[PDB]
Amino acid sequence: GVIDTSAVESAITDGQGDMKAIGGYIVGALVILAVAGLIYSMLRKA
Amino acid sequence: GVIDTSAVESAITDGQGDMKAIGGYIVGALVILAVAGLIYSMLRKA
Amino acid sequence: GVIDTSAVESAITDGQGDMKAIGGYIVGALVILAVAGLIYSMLRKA
Amino acid sequence: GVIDTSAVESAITDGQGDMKAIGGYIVGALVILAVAGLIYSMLRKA
Amino acid sequence: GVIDTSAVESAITDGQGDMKAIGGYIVGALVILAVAGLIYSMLRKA
Amino acid sequence: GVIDTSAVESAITDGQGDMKAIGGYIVGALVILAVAGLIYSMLRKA
Amino acid sequence: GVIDTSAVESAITDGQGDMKAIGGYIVGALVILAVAGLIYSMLRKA
Amino acid sequence: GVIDTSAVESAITDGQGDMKAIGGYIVGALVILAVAGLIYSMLRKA
Amino acid sequence: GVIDTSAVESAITDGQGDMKAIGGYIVGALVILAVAGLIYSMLRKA
Amino acid sequence: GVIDTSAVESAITDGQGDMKAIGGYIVGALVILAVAGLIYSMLRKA
Amino acid sequence: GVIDTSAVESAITDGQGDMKAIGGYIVGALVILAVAGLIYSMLRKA
Amino acid sequence: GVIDTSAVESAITDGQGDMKAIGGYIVGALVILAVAGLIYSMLRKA
Amino acid sequence: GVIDTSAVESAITDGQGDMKAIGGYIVGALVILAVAGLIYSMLRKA
Amino acid sequence: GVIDTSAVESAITDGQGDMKAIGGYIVGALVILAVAGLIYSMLRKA
Amino acid sequence: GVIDTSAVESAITDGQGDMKAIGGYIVGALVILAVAGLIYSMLRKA
Amino acid sequence: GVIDTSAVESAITDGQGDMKAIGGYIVGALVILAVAGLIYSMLRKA
Amino acid sequence: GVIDTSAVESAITDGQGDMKAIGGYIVGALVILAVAGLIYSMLRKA
Amino acid sequence: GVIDTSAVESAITDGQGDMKAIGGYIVGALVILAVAGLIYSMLRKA
Amino acid sequence: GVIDTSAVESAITDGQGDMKAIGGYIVGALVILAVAGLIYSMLRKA
Amino acid sequence: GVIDTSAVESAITDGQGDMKAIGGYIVGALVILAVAGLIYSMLRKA
Amino acid sequence: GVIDTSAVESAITDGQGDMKAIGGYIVGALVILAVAGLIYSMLRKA
Amino acid sequence: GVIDTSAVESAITDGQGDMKAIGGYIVGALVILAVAGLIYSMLRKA
Amino acid sequence: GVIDTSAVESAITDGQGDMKAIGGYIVGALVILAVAGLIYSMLRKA
Amino acid sequence: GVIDTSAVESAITDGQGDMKAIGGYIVGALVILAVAGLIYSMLRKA
Amino acid sequence: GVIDTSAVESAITDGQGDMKAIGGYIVGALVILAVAGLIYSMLRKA
Amino acid sequence: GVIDTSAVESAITDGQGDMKAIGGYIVGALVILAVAGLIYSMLRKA
Amino acid sequence: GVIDTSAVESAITDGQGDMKAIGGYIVGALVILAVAGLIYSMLRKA
Amino acid sequence: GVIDTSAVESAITDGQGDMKAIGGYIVGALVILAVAGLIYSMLRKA
Amino acid sequence: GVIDTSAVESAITDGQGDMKAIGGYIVGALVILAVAGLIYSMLRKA
Amino acid sequence: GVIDTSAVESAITDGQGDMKAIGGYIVGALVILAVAGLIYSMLRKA
Amino acid sequence: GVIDTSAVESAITDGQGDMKAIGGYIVGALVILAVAGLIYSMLRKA
Amino acid sequence: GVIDTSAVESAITDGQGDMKAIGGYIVGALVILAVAGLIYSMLRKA
Amino acid sequence: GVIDTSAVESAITDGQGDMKAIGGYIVGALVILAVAGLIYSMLRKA
Amino acid sequence: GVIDTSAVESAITDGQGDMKAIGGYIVGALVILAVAGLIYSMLRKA
Amino acid sequence: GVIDTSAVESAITDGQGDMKAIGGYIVGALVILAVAGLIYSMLRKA
Repeated sequence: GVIDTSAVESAITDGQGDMKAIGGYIVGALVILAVAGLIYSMLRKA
Repeated sequence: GVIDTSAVESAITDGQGDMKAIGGYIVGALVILAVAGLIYSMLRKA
Repeated sequence: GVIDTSAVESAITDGQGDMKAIGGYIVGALVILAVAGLIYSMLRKA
Repeated sequence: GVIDTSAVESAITDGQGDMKAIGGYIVGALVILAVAGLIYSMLRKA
Repeated sequence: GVIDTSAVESAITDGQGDMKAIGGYIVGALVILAVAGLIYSMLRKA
Repeated sequence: GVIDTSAVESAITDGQGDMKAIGGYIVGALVILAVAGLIYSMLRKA
Repeated sequence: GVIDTSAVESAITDGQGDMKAIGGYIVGALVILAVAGLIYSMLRKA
Repeated sequence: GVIDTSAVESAITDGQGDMKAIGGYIVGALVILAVAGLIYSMLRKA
Repeated sequence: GVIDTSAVESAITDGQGDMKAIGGYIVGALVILAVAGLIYSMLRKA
Repeated sequence: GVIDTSAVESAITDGQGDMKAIGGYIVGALVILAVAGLIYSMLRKA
Repeated sequence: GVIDTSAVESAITDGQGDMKAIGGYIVGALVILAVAGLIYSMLRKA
Repeated sequence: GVIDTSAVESAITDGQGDMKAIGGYIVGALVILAVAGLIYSMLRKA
Repeated sequence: GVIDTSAVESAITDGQGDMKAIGGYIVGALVILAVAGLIYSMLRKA
Repeated sequence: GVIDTSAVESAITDGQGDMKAIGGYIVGALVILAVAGLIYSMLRKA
Repeated sequence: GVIDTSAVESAITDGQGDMKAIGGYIVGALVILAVAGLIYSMLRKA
Repeated sequence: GVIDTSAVESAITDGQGDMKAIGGYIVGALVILAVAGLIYSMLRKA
Repeated sequence: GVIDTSAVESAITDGQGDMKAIGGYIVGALVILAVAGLIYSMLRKA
Repeated sequence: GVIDTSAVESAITDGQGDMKAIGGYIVGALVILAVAGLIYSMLRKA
Repeated sequence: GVIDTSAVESAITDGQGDMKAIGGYIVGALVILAVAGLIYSMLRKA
Repeated sequence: GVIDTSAVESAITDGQGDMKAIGGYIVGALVILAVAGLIYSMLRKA
Repeated sequence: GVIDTSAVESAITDGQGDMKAIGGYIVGALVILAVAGLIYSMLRKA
Repeated sequence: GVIDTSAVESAITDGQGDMKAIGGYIVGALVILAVAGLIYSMLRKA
Repeated sequence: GVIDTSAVESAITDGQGDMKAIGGYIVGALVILAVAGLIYSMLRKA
Repeated sequence: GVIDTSAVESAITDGQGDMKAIGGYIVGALVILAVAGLIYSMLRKA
Repeated sequence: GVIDTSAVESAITDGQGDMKAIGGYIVGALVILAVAGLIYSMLRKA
Repeated sequence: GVIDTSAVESAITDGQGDMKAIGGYIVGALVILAVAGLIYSMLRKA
Repeated sequence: GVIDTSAVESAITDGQGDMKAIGGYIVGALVILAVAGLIYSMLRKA
Repeated sequence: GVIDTSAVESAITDGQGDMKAIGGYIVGALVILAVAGLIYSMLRKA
Repeated sequence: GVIDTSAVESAITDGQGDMKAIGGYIVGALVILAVAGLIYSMLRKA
Repeated sequence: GVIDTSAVESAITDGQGDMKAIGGYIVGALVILAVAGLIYSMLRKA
Repeated sequence: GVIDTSAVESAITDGQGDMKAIGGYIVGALVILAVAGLIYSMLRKA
Repeated sequence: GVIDTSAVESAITDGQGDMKAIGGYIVGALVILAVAGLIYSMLRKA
Repeated sequence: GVIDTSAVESAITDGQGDMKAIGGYIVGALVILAVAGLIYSMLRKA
Repeated sequence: GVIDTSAVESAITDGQGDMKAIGGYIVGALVILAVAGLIYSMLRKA
Repeated sequence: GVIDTSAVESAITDGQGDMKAIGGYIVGALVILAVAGLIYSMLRKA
């Protein structure tokens, strides 16, 4: 019921927190990747 | 009987309340996820 | 006997009343659930 | 949840670390390539 | 992660090694070519 | 990688070998040409 | 009869109390589960 | 009843404890996986 | 419960161990591939 | 788990073996190609 | 794996065979060309 | 592969055939040219 | 039964409403993505 | 018995009515979903 | 006794009649359900 | 349902926002690339 | 979402920075090349 | 990104170094050529 | 039993009917998609 | 007892009959589905 | 008493007979079911 | 079932409609692209 | 569906707009290039 | 889209700017060359 | 019990029979698909 | 009592026998299935 | 079971039929494409 | 299945139609290009 | 498909239009060039 | 009564003992399963 | 109870044994698959 | 359990057998492809 | 399994057959192309 | 597969046909060019 | 293909037409030149 469903809101809140964080750090890797492929393209090219 | 069945309406009401709330916050996480995968796609891509 | 069995009809009547009512409100929750899972699917997806 | 999502940050961190490193060394090869093609161009030319 | 990404550095290292080597030997050919065209130019000329 | 890149050295080696050889024989023709034009010049002249 | 049926109200009261409590703590586990599956999804994904 | 329902809280507590722990270690594997696929992507790529 | 959840930690531990190992050896292949494509590029090129 | 993950190491090992081998023989073709284009260049030229 | 990778060696072998052959016959044409341009040069000249 | 590379030999063969032929007929023109310039030189001269 | 099944129609109606809406906004992102990749292609190209 | 079993037919009838109706409206959502994923695919693609 | 047991046959007969009838109409609903889930699957899918 | 689907609109909105932004900055790089290749072409050329 | 997409702007910014820089230094080589071919032209010429 | 792009500057630097050097030595040959044609002109002339 | 199972045949029949129909119309979209990607390929290409 | 148990055999017989029949017609739908997804795959693909 | 209890053995015997028989034929249906679900799985799948 | 499957036809119809439309407008861009690359080729060329 | 597919038309429209614009400005550069090479040709020539 | 495509116009603008500038300065060299060959012609001549 | 469990063996036997058969024919389609994609690749390619 | 409970052991024994047998043959089907899906995967793939 | 599995063979048969057919017609397009790119190459070239 | 696969033939037919048409008109441009480069060659030449 | 492929004809038409036009104006320059070299030849000569 | 209820505690104690034990060993299997699916995922993947 | 729960340990033990074994052999297939896709990639590539 | 899990080993064995075989024959095609693209490259080239 | 995997060998066999055939005929075109460019070179030249 | 690969032979056949034809007509132009340059040489000369 | 290759013949035809025409008019100039140099020779001479 109602109140208990307030706590649902809470844990779901943390959960959303984490998700956006980790999803964040993966993005870190992707950036390093993406960018390393930009350098690889620089060699290919020139 | 009838009246008692009015209270059934009531608790079922709270219950529906919670459900839509929590289902809500999970959606919070999913959004952070979804979106972090959009960034991951941004690296993959570029 | 007969008449008494008319009242049986009556209480069974209320009883059917309640049942369909509560069964109703549970459906309320289920809808909120169902629907929150539709949003969760929206994140999973996109 | 929250804290666990701090560690997500951490491994994603190493991951980004590696990525930028390897992406680095590939760039090493590309440079040697690129440059060897510059010499090949020097012969073609002259 | 981190360490594994140290080995990435290593193989990428050899890879750069080879590249600059082969790119080297191709240059050998190019030189012989280039130079044989210098002789051809010597006949054309004189 | 490294070793494989030793063989690169090898084939590039033969390749340089050929190049300087053929470039050689073309020079043979050029010499005969060059020289036949020297005779043509001898007639023009005298 | 009536009064005795007041105590029925009472024990049923505690009973409802417990139920909502335990049902609570199970939810604790489920959250840890749910959430650990969210991390597992994070690896699968990225 | 009430008290007994306090212990429900307790075991459900441990249970939540474990869940988040194991869910944890699975995440360990997933990370190693995820990350090994990042290296595989590094080869594919370069 | 708690303790049992310590063992969860343990097997999940081995599991993470393996994962990072195999993910490793696949990387071995990828490197040989990647690198063989670097040689193929060397021929294409020169 | 652990041991099984030792065998992962093993097959991944063979796999890396093959890869570097085949990638090798393709290089054979590329060399013949590359080199035949060097002769074609010799005609174009002279 | 290993053995299968022996056959890779084999087909790559034929492939290298062909390549050097065809690259050969093209060279035939180039020679006829090259040489016909040497005659054209003989007319231009004299 | 091998056999297919026998046909490469064949078409390259015709190709060389043509080349030497046409290169031939151009030489025809060049001769008429060359020679007409020899007559022009005869007038200039005398 | 029948009437209750009219309300099913109703909530399913809203549900369809939302779905098409959100599915909409995701499309917004996709467009921005798609289009940003069109610009990336413009650089690659020119 | 028989007649009463005629009414069984009747309520089961409404019930089938509802079912096909609601099942209907859910389909509404699914269509909006399905279709929104078709647009998402349109962005991914182009 | 015997005859009375003939009537047992009779009412049991009607009873079987009803049963198969109602069981019938429930099947009606189930079909509408089943089938609505087939459409839901059609959206999920496409 | 409906309202919740208004928020879907909202997050999808931000999401589209980001996408077009990042897709933007990648374009920044591409421009610098594109343009650096225009200079490289200027040297090649002259 | 929005903010995260501000950081996208940032890394894409550095990325553009690098690109224009490296693209720069390649231009350095090209200039030395270009110019060395201008000297080669000076000899050819005179 | 930025720093990595500092190293781009560096290798591009060496590269420019080499280029201007080799382009240099070719000029050496060209000078010897040019000049030998000046002597050839001296004979033609006188 | 038997007969009732004849009707099973019937509804399953319609069901198969629908399925092949809808599956049909989805194919309609896919064709328009597929084909629009063929045009996109036509631009990419030319 | 025995004989009555012969009739058990009989109704169970019809029952098996129906089951295999209906299970049949559902298969009809599944085939139409399956197959429509094969066409959808044909568009996706081409 | 004893003998009468021999007949108990007898009827219980038939009874066991029937039971295993009917239980048999139900199994017939279950098999047809089970198996029809295997086909349904075949469509789902493919 | 049947009729419902007529509507499947309908929405799938719109869906095909859209698809061919959007796929259309993307083609618009591609044409502008394609064509702008034709102009770029005109400069490269002349 | 249909309408949504009208907006597809719209964004694809802008997209085509941009494309033809940028493709335009690149053409600007190409013209300046092309033309600067015409001047370079003027020096070479005269 | 549209606006973003205004910036495309802008960078393409600078790009055209540079191009015409550099193409300019190369022309400077060409003029000095051209002209130095005019002096060389003056000596040859007189 | 035992014997009845012999028949279990039997039906399970047929069942395995079918499965491998159908799984077979699906493979038929897949082959035609697979192969048609090989032709599509042949066009893409050449 | 005791002895009778020895026979319990016996029938339970057969029962276990059957179970493991049938469970066996189902596994037969599953294998054929599993494996047919492996072939389907082979087509999908290649 | 067995027979039913004969029909599996049958539908899978048609399915394979279609697949190879459609896969066919796509090949038609690819050929027209492929070939139109051969003409485009003819213009590029000459 | 079969028939549906006849329509596959049909759309694939149109598709091939278009392809060869457009591929056609691109060829139109290429011809105008090709030919304009023939005129450019006429000026270069004379 | 067909009609859409009529528009392909149309844009390809304009495209051919432009091409022949621009290719035209370049020819304008070439003529002025060609001709200015004819005057330069007039001075050289006389 | 009381004491007897102490023994209830005792057997319930053993019972809890067993339960946690067996539940344990099942977990053993699940781990082997889980983990074997992790390897299967390793092949799928790589 | 306790002891019986020792045997639970035992069968669960075998069960874990099997699981890890079979999960093993499936891995065998996956390896052959994985690896055959590595060869397919070798052809695609070269 | 154990033994049954020996047979798991067996079928998984065949399965691995097939996989490596088919994966084999696909490689056959890929080789023919790969190689036909090598010839196509031979024409492109020469 | 094994045998089925013999047929895999078979279809893969045909597939390899086709591939080498078509790859063949494309080579036909390439030869005609290649060779027509040899004639174009003959005109350019002479 | 095999037969389909006979048609590959066929279209590749036409394709080779065209190629040699067009390559032909281009040669027509080249001849007119070549020859017009022979006349230009006649004026230059005399 | 074939027919399309008839049109290749056609445009190549016009192209040859033009070429011989323009090559013609250039010859006009050359004649005027040639001849004006004949007059210049007349003055030199006398």
